[PDB]
Amino acid sequence: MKSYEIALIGNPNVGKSTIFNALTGENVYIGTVEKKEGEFEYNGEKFKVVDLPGVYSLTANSIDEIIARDYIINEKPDLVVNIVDATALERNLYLTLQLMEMGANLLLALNKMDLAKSLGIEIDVDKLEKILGVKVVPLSAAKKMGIEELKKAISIAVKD
Ligand SMILES: Nc1nc2c(ncn2[C@@H]2O[C@H](COP(=O)(O)OP(=O)(O)NP(=O)(O)O)[C@@H](O)[C@H]2O)c(=O)[nH]1
Ligand SMILES: [Mg+2]
Repeated sequence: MKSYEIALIGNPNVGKSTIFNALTGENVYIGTVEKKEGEFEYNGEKFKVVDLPGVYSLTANSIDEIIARDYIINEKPDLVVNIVDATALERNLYLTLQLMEMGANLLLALNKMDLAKSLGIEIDVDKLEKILGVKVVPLSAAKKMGIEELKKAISIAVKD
C-alpha cells in the first residue's frame, strides 16, 4: 500500500494531540505516555502521522523549536498540517508564515471552530484560503467534527 508522511505542527494548546488521537486512534485518553507517531488509512492509501512539539515560531530559541525545524528540513514531510486556533488567528499565523517561507507543502487545519462560534468570532475561510494560497480545513476536533474532511483534504494535498 502507498504511504505518505504527514507532520502536525502548531502553537501550544491548539489541539494537536486531540487531532492526532482523532486521526490515528492513538492515546484514547490523553492528558499517560503519549504516542507521537501513528497512522490512518484513507481511500486505499496510508498516512503516517507525527505530532511535532508545540512551537510559536521556527527560530532557534528552544529545544522544541530546533526539533520542529530539523524535522521539516531534513525529514521532508509530504505534507505539513499547520493546526491553528480559530480564536487566536494573528498569533498563530506567525508560525504559518515561516512554514511558507521554508517551502513546506502546507495545509491549514483551523481548529476550535465551536469556540469561535460561541464567542461570536467569524472566520471567512474562503477568503483566508484565497489570500494565503493554502487550503484551509475548518474543524472542531474535541467535538470530532470535520475530521473526515481533514483526512480528505490531506489525501489531495499530498499529491499537490
Ligand atoms: N473548544 C475547543 N477546545 C478544543 C478543541 N480541540 C482541542 N481543544 C482543547 O484545547 C486544549 C489543548 O488540547 P491539545 O490537543 O492537548 O492541544 P495541544 O496542541 O496538543 N497542546 P500542546 O502544545 O501542549 O501539546 C484542551 O483543553 C482541548 O480540550 C476544539 O476543537 N474546541
Ligand atoms: Mg499535545
